[PDB]
Amino acid sequence: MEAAHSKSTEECLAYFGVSETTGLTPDQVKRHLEKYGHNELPAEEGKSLWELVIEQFEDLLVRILLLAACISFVLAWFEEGEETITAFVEPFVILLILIANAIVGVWQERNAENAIEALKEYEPEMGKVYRADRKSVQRIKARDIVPGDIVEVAVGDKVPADIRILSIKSTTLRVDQSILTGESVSVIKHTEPVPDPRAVNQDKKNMLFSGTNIAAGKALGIVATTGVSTEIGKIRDQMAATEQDKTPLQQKLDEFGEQLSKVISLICVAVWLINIGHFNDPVHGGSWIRGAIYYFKIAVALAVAAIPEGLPAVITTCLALGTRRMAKKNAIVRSLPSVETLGCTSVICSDKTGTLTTNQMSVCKMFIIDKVDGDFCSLNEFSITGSTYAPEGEVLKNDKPIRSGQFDGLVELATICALCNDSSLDFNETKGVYEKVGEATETALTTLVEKMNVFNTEVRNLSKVERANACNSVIRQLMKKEFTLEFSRDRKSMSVYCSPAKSSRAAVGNKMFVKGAPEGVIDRCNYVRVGTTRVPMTGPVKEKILSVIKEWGTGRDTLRCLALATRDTPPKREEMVLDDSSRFMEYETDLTFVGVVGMLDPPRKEVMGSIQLCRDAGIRVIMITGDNKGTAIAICRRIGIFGENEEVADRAYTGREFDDLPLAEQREACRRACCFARVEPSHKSKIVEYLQSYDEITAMTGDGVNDAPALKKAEIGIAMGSGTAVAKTASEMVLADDNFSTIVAAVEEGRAIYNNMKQFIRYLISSNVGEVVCIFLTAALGLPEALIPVQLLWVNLVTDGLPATALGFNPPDLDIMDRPPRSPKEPLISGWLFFRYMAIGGYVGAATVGAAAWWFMYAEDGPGVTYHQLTHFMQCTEDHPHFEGLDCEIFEAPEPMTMALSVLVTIEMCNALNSLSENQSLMRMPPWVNIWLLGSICLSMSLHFLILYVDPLPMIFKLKALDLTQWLMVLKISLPVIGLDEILKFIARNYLEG
Ligand SMILES: Nc1ncnc2c1ncn2[C@@H]1O[C@H](COP(=O)(O)OP(=O)(O)CP(=O)(O)O)[C@@H](O)[C@H]1O
Ligand SMILES: [Ca+2]
Ligand SMILES: [Ca+2]
Ligand SMILES: [Ca+2]
Ligand SMILES: [K+]
Repeated sequence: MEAAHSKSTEECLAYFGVSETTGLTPDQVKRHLEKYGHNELPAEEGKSLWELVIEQFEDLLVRILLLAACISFVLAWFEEGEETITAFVEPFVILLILIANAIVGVWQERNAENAIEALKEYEPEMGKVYRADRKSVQRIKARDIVPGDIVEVAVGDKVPADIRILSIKSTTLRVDQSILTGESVSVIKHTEPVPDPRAVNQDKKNMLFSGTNIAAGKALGIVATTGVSTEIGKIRDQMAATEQDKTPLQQKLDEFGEQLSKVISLICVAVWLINIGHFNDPVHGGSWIRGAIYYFKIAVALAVAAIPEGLPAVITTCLALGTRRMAKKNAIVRSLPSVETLGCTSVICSDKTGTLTTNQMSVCKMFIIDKVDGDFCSLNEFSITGSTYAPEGEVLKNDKPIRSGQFDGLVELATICALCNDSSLDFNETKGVYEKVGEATETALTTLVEKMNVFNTEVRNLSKVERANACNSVIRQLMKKEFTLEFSRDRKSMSVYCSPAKSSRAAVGNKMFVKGAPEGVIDRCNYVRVGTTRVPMTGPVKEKILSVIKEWGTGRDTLRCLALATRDTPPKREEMVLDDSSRFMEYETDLTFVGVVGMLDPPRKEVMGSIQLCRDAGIRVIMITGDNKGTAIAICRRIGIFGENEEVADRAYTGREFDDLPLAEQREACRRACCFARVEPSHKSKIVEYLQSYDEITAMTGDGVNDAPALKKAEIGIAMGSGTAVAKTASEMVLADDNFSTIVAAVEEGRAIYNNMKQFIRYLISSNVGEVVCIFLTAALGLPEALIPVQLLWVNLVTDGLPATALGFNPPDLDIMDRPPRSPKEPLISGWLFFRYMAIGGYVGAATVGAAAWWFMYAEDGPGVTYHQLTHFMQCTEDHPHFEGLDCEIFEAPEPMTMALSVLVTIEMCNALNSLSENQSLMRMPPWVNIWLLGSICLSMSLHFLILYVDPLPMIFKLKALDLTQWLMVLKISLPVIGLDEILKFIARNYLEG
């Protein structure tokens, strides 16, 4: 623990007793661990309490059913309701369905949190340190960092601990501290003390805070605090729920449920008025109150029955489920809406290097000049074996291994690769593999240098740890690096200013060593080095060099290329201003060309496939990269973005060609082109923005800081697990896998969630419309009543709970990934689907009324009132308007009513079987494609049998039905509802639209 941004850099080193360049000793690390513990927060636990989660009773349609239960609990406390205990049952036929859905949602939520926590904890965060046991920097688990050690951070990195800055290697250091300070744009740092002890974080301009991101630059620091003492460590618990709101589709279904309240309300108030007449009837003594209280109970029960009380939970669930499924594919969802949004994406923009490609670079080819004689220019080309970062391989010329030191050009070439380089190698002792520290492109040069061994340095007798940077160090010992002009994407090159080492010859000349995109670099060369010699750049020499670059980048290896140059006579340091990055290009002029290196960088295995799937799902894939256009077009071909011969003259563009276009033309180019190359970070963002101007849902995939703006602009930003912390911070999803296949899976999951939300609604609407159609069909046709308040509450508990919820576990449709993407502003409910809600709701309305009627008429066990119903119910007591007074009251027989109640349950459970797929037949999508549904159905049917046959219960709900023959008819009236939808599905299937 050091308490000061306010002590000097010397004082900090001395406090911890550390040598700035070596780092802590093994024993020091031992002590510091003991005294300071591991660099991690304890928390890591809790989050949502079991009870906290349970409270999604907080919704809308749930509060309605909630209150409804209150009243049925209060109407019951007044000793009445119609039948004593039957009124205390009511409040529980209501809560039960709420409790069921609550349990499911809670369970889904728990499993989700878990799966995610599993995936997040999987891959250990690493840091870079200099420690006394190793000359070059090394990577260690971030939790093993202690106060006192020398840490290295560079553009892209998450700052691993609270660090006091020692040394800024770049000309500036910019940092993203939003997570801590709310400071929206990156901020500049220095290494000078900040006197004020009580200084607020924003003024700690010589400190790097754990959890912030290096936006730009490279720095060396010493760790002040770790773990909980960390600036962001103190503030973990605090903060009043920075957790946001809900998803578009969620607010949509929500809004939709909002207006269903209105309608159901009205239909209910209606039911009350429609029946304000039967208020005096003998059934409730005709009391001038007992009649309206009953029908008010009928309306309320009809309401609780009509309201899709489960809709809120099923969204929550399908969501928690998609997150869980994605977690299983090693995708981390940082933002809930991302799966649904991905669901209707029409365009996937994608970075090339490290995203479409593995970013495992190896220098496999190189050249320098050989002869220059007038229009004749010849190169010395070489090949290099070893594909990994291991310093193991050969330099081949003409199939014979050569001693690089033999060629003065290679000596210089390796010198440049070694000095103009912000990366290094670190040998992982446990994995037994050489790993990069820093950027792949640079590390590839490091391993190259080790392979070239141009000064014939003795390395055979070195450990694998030492062997990793041995020849590079040799070069470093030979030239002092005064300073570095950081790589920048406008100039697309990078520089180092160096002086001869021992200062023994303090004027044999200073040099700058330059490396960069070949086109820019070759343009700024005026000389060409030939061995130890120098001759002027000419057309022929340049054409030669460029064409071999073209050859390599377009050939079967699709080589990523770089030019290497030296500035033989650099400006005086004093004439050089380090303040403005924009003057670096001029400093990097009048160059001598030395050579080119060509890098191998294999495409990911799963990409070509994923793209085909996008193509099938109507999804466009665009490659966007800073790399040369040649290599980018070639790669696109290799992975299927472009055909192997496809003309691409106006389907591929460099940033410059794209800028040369009018705005209108740029927008258009984005609609046809699929390869954008040598484009800056601003270009990436613009392209995405253009796609969005066609009101399209755009995804962006990337890994590097040049991608963060586009990543933030897209609808869904997807970062690679292997990429920069900056790219991850700007994303909604992270592929911890680095597996590009997952993107397509996410799309499909998001497509499936929508479809499940759909069938759920279709089931509730078409069914509940039916129930309401019943109450109005009998009351209008002038029949005995079909149902009673509690009977209503029961078809509710049994047809609107788990059978509905279960549809959320529907399997994806057969063609789900073979249609195009749904426009996001598609009316939630199609014009045709509404007719389908009615055709079904109608059969349900008229099948449940026909059942009670059939009992009164065609039913043997029942009376034989025979067609016309004898017409009315004017009889009542003993023989009234005498039209065959053979039976007294019959109506008020539980039988006709229990009958309808059982066609209702049965026929609802029947057309939930229609809700496995929008338009697919039960033929291609059989009932057993969703087992969860079949279980729920059995649960309800069986629950319905209980109520009917367990002796005390039928009294509470109204007496039973002859197993043998009654059911035969219920089942005979109900089964057709499957036949009816199956005609409807066929209609919209055999004729297709949507
Ligand atoms: N460290 C470095 N020093 C010098 N030149 C570099 C460099 N890193 C990259 N370059 C060159 O600059 C060019 C532009 O880099 P930029 O980062 O925009 O793209 P990229 O091609 O490296 C990444 P991607 O394919 O994801 O877009 C690279 O293609 C390469 O030629
Ligand atoms: Ca309901
Ligand atoms: Ca990249
Ligand atoms: Ca229902
Ligand atoms: K975004």
